[PDB]
Amino acid sequence: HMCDAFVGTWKLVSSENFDDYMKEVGVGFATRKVAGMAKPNMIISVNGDVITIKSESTFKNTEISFILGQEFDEVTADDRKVKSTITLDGGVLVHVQKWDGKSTTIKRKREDDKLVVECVMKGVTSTRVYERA
Ligand SMILES: C=CCn1c(-c2cccc(Cl)c2)n[nH]c1=S
Repeated sequence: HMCDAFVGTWKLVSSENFDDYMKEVGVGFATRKVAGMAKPNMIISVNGDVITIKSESTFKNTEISFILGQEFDEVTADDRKVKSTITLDGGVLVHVQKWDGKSTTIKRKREDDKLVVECVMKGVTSTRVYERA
């Protein structure tokens, strides 16, 4: 019953500072342009201890399945090969990605009827807001 409030189908409705976040991560020009246009749907489901987060967009489709606290391999939409660990901290899903000596943290939380995604790379934050589809 952990992540019940996250489960569902969500559509991107707003994004702030995402180009600067992608720059800080190392995403190249063309990917930033095309990725920045996309309006993904995020589909979150839970089956036992396994959480699945799917992103479907015109840019890329991605899918991760994981158990909280248990590291896994992830291929990001920008084609990084990262080692990811996702935990629940005070009701917030906290997703750390490690690659090439770098790290980024993505937090996902419920706020009113929205699902808010905060992506941080060093001093740079981007906020992406999703509503139920
Ligand atoms: C998962 C975190 C942010 N995100 C992305 C994303 C993440 C990394 C690189 C790229 Cl190109 C896109 N697409 N939709 C969201 S929300």
